[PDB]
Amino acid sequence: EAPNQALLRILKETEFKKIKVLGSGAFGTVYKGLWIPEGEKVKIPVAIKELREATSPKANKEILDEAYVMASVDNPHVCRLLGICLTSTVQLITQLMPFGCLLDYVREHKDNIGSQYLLNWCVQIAKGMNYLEDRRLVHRDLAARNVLVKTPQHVKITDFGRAKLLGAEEVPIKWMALESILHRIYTHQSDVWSYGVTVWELMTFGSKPYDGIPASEISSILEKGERLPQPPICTIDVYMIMVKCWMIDADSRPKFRELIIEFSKMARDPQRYLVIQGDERMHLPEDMDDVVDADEYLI
Ligand SMILES: *CCC(=O)Nc1ccc(CN(C(=O)Nc2c(Cl)c(OC)cc(OC)c2Cl)c2cc(Nc3ccc(N4CCN(C)CC4)cc3)ncn2)cc1
Repeated sequence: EAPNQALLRILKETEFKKIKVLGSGAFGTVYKGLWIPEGEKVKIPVAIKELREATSPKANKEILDEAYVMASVDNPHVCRLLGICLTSTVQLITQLMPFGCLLDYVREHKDNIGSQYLLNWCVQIAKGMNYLEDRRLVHRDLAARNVLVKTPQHVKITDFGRAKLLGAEEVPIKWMALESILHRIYTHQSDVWSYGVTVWELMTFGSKPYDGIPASEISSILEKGERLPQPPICTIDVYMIMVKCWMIDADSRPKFRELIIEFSKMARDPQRYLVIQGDERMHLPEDMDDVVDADEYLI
């Protein structure tokens, strides 16, 4: 019933300079790059995604209707759209997240990740999801891979390719609630499950969930009542929370609002809840003169 008032911005190819490739695909390629508004006299670090010059007519809509979604969100913990460019290929411009994949990050720095950092991440992702909740929105594919590191302190949620309005009608599996796997049913509560799994990924420094098992069986497994194991670093209090997420009755599952709160609690005495060897001996980090961050651009 509410009207989507989101502004969608068109940019000119001359306002942005592609610098280097971050990802490549049959679908297209994504560039680390910069964008300079014509008036603005500010440089903004962007990720530019450009569909391959050959364009699939079905394919093109595919990305627009993603940009439609991104455009509709404004949040600290949600990767916002900067704009799009109607070049012969259509180019999509979002905010650059320099450290990239959270999944990768924790794999690359498993030795260096503070207990506090993880708890911080957990919250932040909960703040993210509780926002998508508020905006009546269901991510439908939450995973460690789909969270992006702007800076170690800050992460933002991403890849709402599958996002749908709650109750709307129209496969990781491992991250997907049981309700979903049998019934293709999705809810915020369904997302809470995939949140649980996400936390597990982090608390195991980026380990594969259910490693070994073909995704086929999982459905049965969960009926039996089995879930993932408690990670080594995890106190029962943290694990206990993850488990709550994995209940079959989704009304028993916690609310992203609650999770924010509970991890926020634990955020304050990190070492009370995560045991990491040498916790307090760990720390994580051409002409960038006029450069500014997107989060700092709000016309
Ligand atoms: C670990 C899995 C992974 O790398 N996922 C992943 C990698 C790279 C990108 C590129 N980015 C991106 O696609 N953003 C983006 C865009 Cl452009 C659109 O347009 C539709 C939509 C959505 O959401 C659907 C998203 Cl997320 C991207 C990346 C970054 N930062 C970034 C920096 C570096 C790296 N990187 C990869 C790993 N090597 C080792 C180091 C460099 C990755 C990402 N910021 C903004 N967009 C997307 C997803």
